[PDB]
Amino acid sequence: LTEIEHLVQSVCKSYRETCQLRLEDLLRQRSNIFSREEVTGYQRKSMWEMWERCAHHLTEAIQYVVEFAKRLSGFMELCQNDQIVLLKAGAMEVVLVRMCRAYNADNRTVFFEGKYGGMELFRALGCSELISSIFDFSHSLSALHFSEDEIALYTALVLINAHRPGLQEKRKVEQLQYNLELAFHHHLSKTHRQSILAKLPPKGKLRSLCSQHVERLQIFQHLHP
Ligand SMILES: Cc1c(C(F)(F)F)nc(-c2ccc(Cl)o2)n1-c1c(Cl)ccc(N2CC(C(=O)O)C2)c1Cl
Ligand SMILES: Cc1c(C(F)(F)F)nc(-c2ccc(Cl)o2)n1-c1c(Cl)ccc(N2CC(C(=O)O)C2)c1Cl
Repeated sequence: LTEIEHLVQSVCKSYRETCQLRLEDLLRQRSNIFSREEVTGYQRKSMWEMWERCAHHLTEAIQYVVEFAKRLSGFMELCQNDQIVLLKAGAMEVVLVRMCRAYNADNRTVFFEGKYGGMELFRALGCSELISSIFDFSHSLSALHFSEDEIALYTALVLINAHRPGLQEKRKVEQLQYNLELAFHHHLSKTHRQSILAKLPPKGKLRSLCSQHVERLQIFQHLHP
């Protein structure tokens, strides 16, 4: 009951130490929305510049996930090859999940470069379908009203996934996965939140979305290296 409770707190500590922005701030900033003139300003940027901006922000967000993983008890006990495979396959998925905190379902806006703005902010990039999908995903995750501890445990499980192709110690990643699943379950029971298990996105949906994402990202990169 303490080995589990300590694991839960280890994941929560690691998450807290590695998220960029406080939930309190993001909710506070909800009134601070981009003006029409400011939105137009973003829409008038070249695709090259918007891509440079976004790629930079995503590189940063991914770096925090690497840090999150380094502080996850058990992650660093895996062999380096497996660490890398998990990070390569899961970090962007974690970033996508983390972002639901910065998404406002009331007006379908996201916190971006200091203010809240809608889908249309990213028009210069010319991939409305992908962006719209990212917004839809965020919207449905935001309906769950994830707690900070729930985000920590859920994103830990996004990352520690034994089904990633390329693992050399699959059984050891399984052990960490199952311990985290039990920790998640234990924690939801104590908070009377077991209902959210019935409400989580189908695991493939997150893979699917981030595959579409990486597909477009590889197009961006071979356009502007
Ligand atoms: C693995 C890794 C490491 C670490 F910890 F291992 F040094 N640091 C980063 C990192 C920091 C900032 C960014 Cl951006 O990435 N990554 C990392 C990650 Cl988390 C995700 C994807 C990729 N990609 C997609 C490409 C591929 O699929 O080959 C390479 C990489 Cl390199
Ligand atoms: C514009 C874009 C692209 C694309 F299509 F250009 F690749 N991908 C994403 C993305 C989000 C999560 C993942 Cl995973 O990918 N965005 C995007 C979106 Cl839709 C919304 C907000 C933000 N940001 C950076 C800030 C933050 O770090 O919270 C707010 C970004 Cl970068």
